[PDB]
Amino acid sequence: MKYMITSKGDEKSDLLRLNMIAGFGEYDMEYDDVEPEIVISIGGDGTFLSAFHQYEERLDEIAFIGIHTGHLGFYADWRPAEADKLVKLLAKYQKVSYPLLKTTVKYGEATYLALNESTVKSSGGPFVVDVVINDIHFERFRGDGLCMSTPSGTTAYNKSLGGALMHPSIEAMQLTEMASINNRVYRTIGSPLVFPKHHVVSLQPVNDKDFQISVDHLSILHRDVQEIRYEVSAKKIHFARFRSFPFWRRVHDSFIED
Amino acid sequence: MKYMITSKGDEKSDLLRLNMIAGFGEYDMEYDDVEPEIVISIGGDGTFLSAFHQYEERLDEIAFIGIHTGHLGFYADWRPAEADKLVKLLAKYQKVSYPLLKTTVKYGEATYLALNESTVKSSGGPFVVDVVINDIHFERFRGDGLCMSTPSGTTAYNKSLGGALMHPSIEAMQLTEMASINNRVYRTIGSPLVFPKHHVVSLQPVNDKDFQISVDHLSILHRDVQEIRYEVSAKKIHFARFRSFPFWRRVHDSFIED
Amino acid sequence: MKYMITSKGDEKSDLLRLNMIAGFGEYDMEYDDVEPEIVISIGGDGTFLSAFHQYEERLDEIAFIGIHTGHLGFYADWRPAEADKLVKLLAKYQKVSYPLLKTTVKYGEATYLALNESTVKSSGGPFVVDVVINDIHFERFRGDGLCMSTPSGTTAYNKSLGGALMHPSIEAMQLTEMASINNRVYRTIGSPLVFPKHHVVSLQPVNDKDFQISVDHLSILHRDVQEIRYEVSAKKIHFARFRSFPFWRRVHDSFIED
Amino acid sequence: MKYMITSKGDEKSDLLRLNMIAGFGEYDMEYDDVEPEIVISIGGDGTFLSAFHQYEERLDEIAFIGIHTGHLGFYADWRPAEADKLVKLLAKYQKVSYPLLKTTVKYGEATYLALNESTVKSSGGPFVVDVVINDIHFERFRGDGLCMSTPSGTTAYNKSLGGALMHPSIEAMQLTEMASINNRVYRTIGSPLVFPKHHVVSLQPVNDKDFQISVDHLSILHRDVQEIRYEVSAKKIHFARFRSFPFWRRVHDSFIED
Ligand SMILES: CCn1c(Br)nc2c(N)ncnc21
Ligand SMILES: CCn1c(Br)nc2c(N)ncnc21
Ligand SMILES: CCn1c(Br)nc2c(N)ncnc21
Ligand SMILES: CCn1c(Br)nc2c(N)ncnc21
Repeated sequence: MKYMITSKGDEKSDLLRLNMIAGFGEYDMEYDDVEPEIVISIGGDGTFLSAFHQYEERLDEIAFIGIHTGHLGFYADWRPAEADKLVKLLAKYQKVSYPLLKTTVKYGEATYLALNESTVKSSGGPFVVDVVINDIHFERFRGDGLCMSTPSGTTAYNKSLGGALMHPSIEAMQLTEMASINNRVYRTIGSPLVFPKHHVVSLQPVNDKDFQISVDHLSILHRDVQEIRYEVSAKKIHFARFRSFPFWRRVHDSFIED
Repeated sequence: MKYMITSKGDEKSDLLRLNMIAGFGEYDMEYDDVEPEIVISIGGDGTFLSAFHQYEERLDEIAFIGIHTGHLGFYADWRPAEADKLVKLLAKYQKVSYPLLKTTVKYGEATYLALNESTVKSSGGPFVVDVVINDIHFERFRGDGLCMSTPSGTTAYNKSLGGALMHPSIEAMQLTEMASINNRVYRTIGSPLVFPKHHVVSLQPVNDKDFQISVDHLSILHRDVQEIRYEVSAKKIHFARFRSFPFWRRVHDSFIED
Repeated sequence: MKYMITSKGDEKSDLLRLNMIAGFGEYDMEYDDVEPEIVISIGGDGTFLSAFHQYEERLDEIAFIGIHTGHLGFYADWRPAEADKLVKLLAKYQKVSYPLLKTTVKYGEATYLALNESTVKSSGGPFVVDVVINDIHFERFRGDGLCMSTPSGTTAYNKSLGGALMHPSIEAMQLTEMASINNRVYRTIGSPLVFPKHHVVSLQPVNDKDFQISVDHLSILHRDVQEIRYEVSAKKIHFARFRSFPFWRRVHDSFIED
Repeated sequence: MKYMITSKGDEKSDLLRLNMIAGFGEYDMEYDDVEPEIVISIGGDGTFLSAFHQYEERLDEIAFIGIHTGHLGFYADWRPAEADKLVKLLAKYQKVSYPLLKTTVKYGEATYLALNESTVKSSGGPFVVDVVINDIHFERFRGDGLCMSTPSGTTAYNKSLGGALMHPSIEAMQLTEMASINNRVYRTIGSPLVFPKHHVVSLQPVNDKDFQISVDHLSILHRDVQEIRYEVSAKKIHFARFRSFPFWRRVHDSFIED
């Protein structure tokens, strides 16, 4: 199996990476960061996110593993003390898959893939968009912005906005509001909305057409936008799992007590 | 086809029912409230809920239709002026199905079926339960109570508690909190939780073992409770649909503007 | 000075009480639980609440002190290890005062005093009341109920309902909602409301006239209610303070870290 | 009396302004936009905000009046059809005063006055600040940002963030959170905080020292910030009131029904 390892870049992670590389040398494993089948991230969830986006053109060929050298992460859910055991079993595991979010931006097309979420805010002044669900005008949103989250992304920005946590086996996306204006004149639903596969949520500008669009860590300013279109991606991220670490236990460990 | 019609019992609904019965007489339709295949509710969503629970032993044999003589309802989504057209097509439609919630209460077993939600509060004093997810202890909840909602139930009590609205094609259940106590000593997740099929959420008492349990409109006091167990039911409610009235449009009509 | 001491009634608190009584005997202090000028509560905030309500007819004559034998309390904010130092200075301190909430219930009048909050829920079925502010009809509330909190009460039930914490030097009361129904037909403000002195908030029934009314720990069923009237009381609770323990530090210690 | 009139600049407002100027000419009133004692705003609340900030150096010399040519505003609470009656009584009224918020920014000092609120967000990346209350370290906030609101400002951005509405007779300020991160590692209070006069809330950077600071409509990027300090201002805005239009009625008219 070809493999590669990204590191957070501090002393802890680089030395752990060099030790795992040395451990992999004692087996029949070839280090290749061009066409790896196994991508190991050492650091935190942000390190894992960058690893995912480095190889998002070969998602169907890769199994990801995360090692957290800091606190417990939702994607980096292996302890550094287990790195040797990881090297052992990695050289011959079952795969689990999580859904992803497709974002399409049109001008007068660019598509992005998100593992956590995709957000939209205004660049110049007030944020006003018409929210269209499966070609049906649903609401005119006025506020700070909107956030569309994957299932595994619900524990991240989605959670801080009041969204629900949903198990990653559910093929869905969740839309949450950012500081909406609600009075007798302006009306939004308020509640988070959970959409299934094949449902298309479209954002269409009213006045201003420039928007700051974020996809996970990446945040780009887009000008002369005609439409922002969300849907559950056809592609999935594949993890290499070696033990039972249930999602709800990861949620407990991160937010209740560990 | 055998059929029956329940009415809210006011003048508006009873007269509409008698007119539909007369209209059905002009076809080959036999009124039977014992083994109907078509159950028509005339009134509101509460009238529809009672109709559902009257015949929950024959859910697989029945297609439900709701007529709202008051405001627009989420289950009663036909206007009274369309009753004649309803009678026409009902005598020879496709069926749509929504998931349901199974509640199991154990003592020292009773099972219930919910179309909207099932809630738990304390009878004598403070409400404290341990929340167990797939045999994993998740949290110790202290507050007013908890609510487990079906997908179509998310627009009802679940919404008032801050839960997400989710499309009824998703086979899931959603747990929301009622006024939880959170300090350095007591910790709950806070966020709504969305569970897929085959996940089991179990509530287990800590001190008091008497609970007020509600299932849709029905609210019963239970004594010496050992466990409350939630899961997505294997059974579904079947609707008779004659036109496209999308769920998200029903949501818009009920909460944004109609 | 006359004094008295209430105890939570467990072994820890009773033995601490007997030791303080013995310590007070070594000074010129007379134990009197009929007309005390100093009321010492040993236990938790609930023990302090009962002490407050035991002597609410002589609030202007008494200075209260709380000792927490369990976790840090907002009213019982002395450690048991400081009981000897407390006895010393108590025998000759400055006084601080917190505002209180007056509740008036009318039938076809009973007045109550609250240190934390006063809540209203329905007894038989759905809760619907008209909210009147200084004789101006403000809203028709439909939901689980309402909560009116004192400033020091904002850290208690008010906090679990999403209310703001406000410093107890502000003579005000705060009204929060319990699971309100909001659609195109039914509309509430949603936000917590903070009222100054001399503002009167009145709740008036629409259909059902029986309500479960709570005042701190005390919860009574009232029948044939015509009006529930809230206002900031003219009376205040007086504390004996011996050191600087700021409210915001108590908030930090209870909810952030201690 | 000297007076001046600002206009939203559309056809409706300019023509109303010219008519009021003509009406004022029929009395002994001198138009002076340098040292006016009466400042009339015609348009919306944003027009009123600009009028307030045009003359914030002479707040003690001026009485403000707002006319809303669009929907009902919280500061512009006179209808255009009443402009003639306004001119009449304005030429010889009692004054009401609302508290204001003082913001002080320090580098390696600039002070601002807010009628609605003052917000802080990050410019480059993640927002992390230490919140200090009266020199006591209260929390380390991580999220999108923070908002400190005046009493009359509570109906504006503060409301969209979940803050409480408080009557403008209360001399206070309210701090609300923007999408805070809360887990076992990072902890914020969550609830809105209401501070009285003479309480000082200080924000102190942890890593990044560049912040986007907004004061009402005005939003400025500040670099190398050492401290952001909030307190209730000693100065107040004075309104000219001619009739009883209670704050809670304005709240009802804007959010419940008008
Ligand atoms: C700590 C930063 N972080 C990232 Br990056 N992704 C996530 C996630 N999915 N859940 C929680 N936290 C996350
Ligand atoms: C109006 C009462 N009501 C009932 Br009953 N069920 C529902 C529901 N599913 N969504 C919204 N509202 C409901
Ligand atoms: C722990 C129970 N409790 C009582 Br009783 N009063 C309060 C209060 N004011 N703030 C927080 N918690 C309280
Ligand atoms: C409509 C814009 N707006 C402005 Br500007 N100030 C306020 C305010 N205080 N309350 C509500 N809304 C406001």
